[PDB]
Amino acid sequence: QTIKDFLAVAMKKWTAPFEPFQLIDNIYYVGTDGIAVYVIKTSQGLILMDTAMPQSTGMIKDNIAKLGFKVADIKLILNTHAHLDHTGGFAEIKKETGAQLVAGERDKPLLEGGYYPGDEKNEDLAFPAVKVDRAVKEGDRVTLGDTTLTAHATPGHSPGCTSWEMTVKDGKEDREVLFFCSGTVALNRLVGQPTYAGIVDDYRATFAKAKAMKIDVLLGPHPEVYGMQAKRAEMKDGAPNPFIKPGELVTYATSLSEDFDKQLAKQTAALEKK
Ligand SMILES: [O-]
Ligand SMILES: [Zn+2]
Ligand SMILES: [Zn+2]
Ligand SMILES: [Zn+2]
Repeated sequence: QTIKDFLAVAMKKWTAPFEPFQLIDNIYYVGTDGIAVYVIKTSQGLILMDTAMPQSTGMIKDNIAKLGFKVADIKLILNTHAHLDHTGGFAEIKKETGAQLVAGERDKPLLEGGYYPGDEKNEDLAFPAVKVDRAVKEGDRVTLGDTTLTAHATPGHSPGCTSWEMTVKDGKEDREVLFFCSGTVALNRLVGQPTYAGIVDDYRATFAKAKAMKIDVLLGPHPEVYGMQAKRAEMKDGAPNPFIKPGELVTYATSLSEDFDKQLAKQTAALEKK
């Protein structure tokens, strides 16, 4: 991977439009064609799950409005993980709304510094710094009105990467949703000068944890995590919700683990003196 390529994709594909929609029950998609952002409607206001690139905050706000939700009604902002493609609008929306920001405790320094871990001088991976109001750990519960999410610590992609679980209805029945935080290697260094200490063990633990979770609906911070666009095209009133696929996290985590092994081998070979 190259950082140039990460930036090129972030500026073409990840800033492109996608029409917002009700995904399941009180969870709404308001992201772009390449970065997933969600509104969760509660009885006491809105929870915003992530933002997008720093230059895309206006478009996220416009997507929220296309559903009839008010940006002013956002009470809580939750983060999956603290990289600029998910945190770019946090400072802006927090200031405009007075919302509180909730994030995994080990990502707090990243959020509060606005920098990429292990590459802290790289201005093109920086974002507007934002204060964390509540730092969460495994099992912590976050409630707004009628709605509660549970934090799961799923580190690797970032040290504080937090996957968020909540219950929704599909007709009369409960379904369990996971906003999975990301388990890609992406720009991280695994060996040599690792991006952070213990990164390899964190990824390992996260893949295993993901395969053991009982989850009906897999979501994530990029639509490619769960094949959003193909599912969206299959939505029809009266037909089963295509976002319900309870085996998907096991399949996806298996794919992530296999790619992880490839990247670890590649980076290990690249360390050899030549
Ligand atoms: O990311
Ligand atoms: Zn990331
Ligand atoms: Zn990302
Ligand atoms: Zn857990």
